[PDB]
Amino acid sequence: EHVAFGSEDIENTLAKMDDGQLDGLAFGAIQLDGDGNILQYNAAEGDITGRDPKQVIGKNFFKDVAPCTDSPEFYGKFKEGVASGNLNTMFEYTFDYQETPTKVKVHMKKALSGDSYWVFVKRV
Ligand SMILES: *C(=O)/C=C/c1ccc(O)cc1
Repeated sequence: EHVAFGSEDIENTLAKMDDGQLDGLAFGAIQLDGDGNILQYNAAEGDITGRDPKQVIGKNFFKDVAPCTDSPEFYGKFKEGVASGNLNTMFEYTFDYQETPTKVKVHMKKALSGDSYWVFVKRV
């Protein structure tokens, strides 16, 4: 899939993408509900993090999969952007739960329709 990380219209291009098309992206992509439960999780993300994309869908990202993100700097921004019903934040972060510490760039952005949220990830 020909989509760049950070692109201005990313929520339109990825809108309603199926799991197979999401696996074609150059960067990691996760879709969460407003509680943080994982709806979609692509192959590029699994290659970065080690998680198995099939097994994590349905788990809670903040409570279960990614406790290192349960902090004001990641989860706090997520829950505030959900609450305003609007979210568009980009920041670097380190993933270090049961893995070699890996620094990434994270982009969280509200998905176009409904009440869903994207978490995009690439290495830095
Ligand atoms: C910290 O616990 C980070 C964990 C993590 C980040 C991103 C993922 O896709 C999976 C786990």
